[PDB]
Amino acid sequence: ATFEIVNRCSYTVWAAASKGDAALDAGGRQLNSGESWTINVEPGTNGGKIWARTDCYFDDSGSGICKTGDCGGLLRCKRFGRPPTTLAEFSLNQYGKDYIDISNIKGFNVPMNFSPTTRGCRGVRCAADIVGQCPAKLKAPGGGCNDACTVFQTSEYCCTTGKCGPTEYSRFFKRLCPDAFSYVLDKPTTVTCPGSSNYRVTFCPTA
Ligand code: NA
Repeated sequence: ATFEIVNRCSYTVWAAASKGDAALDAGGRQLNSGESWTINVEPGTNGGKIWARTDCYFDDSGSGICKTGDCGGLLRCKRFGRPPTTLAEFSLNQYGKDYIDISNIKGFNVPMNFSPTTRGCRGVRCAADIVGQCPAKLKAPGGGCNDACTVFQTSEYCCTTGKCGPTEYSRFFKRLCPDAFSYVLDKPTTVTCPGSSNYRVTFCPTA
């Protein structure tokens, strides 16, 4: 599948793409405002994620730090990033279908639209000012709005026992972005698309 990753934000982001134990395509790239990066993701990929990183510094070997979304200090991410990160999530060619969603389970840093560029299903978006409205206890100094599991490490927020309900903190993310997952057991906002669809991820879609 092809994913076009577009930075419509007025600031530079460092896109990242991983399936947790490996990079997708090159795994990461700087996107200045307006830039687009096209990657190719192997069919059948399960559990892929794309996210933005902010305020990064890399040396000539691709090593450094980012204030949000850092993936072990690498420009080309092999691993998932440190919260807070708005996440585009996807599993491709799963019994004939692709499954996409946006998640706030690991917090929010940059607004996002995740839409097919081929026929057959709708896109999803989380474009509210979550960072501006973020509850005080969830604000991340580097930027961004952490999820409650990251901040408080309780069984209820992290849904460790497989039972857990919505919380004051999950409801905040859900109020502002009802089409994104707000906690692990949220009612699914996954979209089913035809297998082998192509997609566009746009950071700051309403910019
Ligand atoms: Na998230």
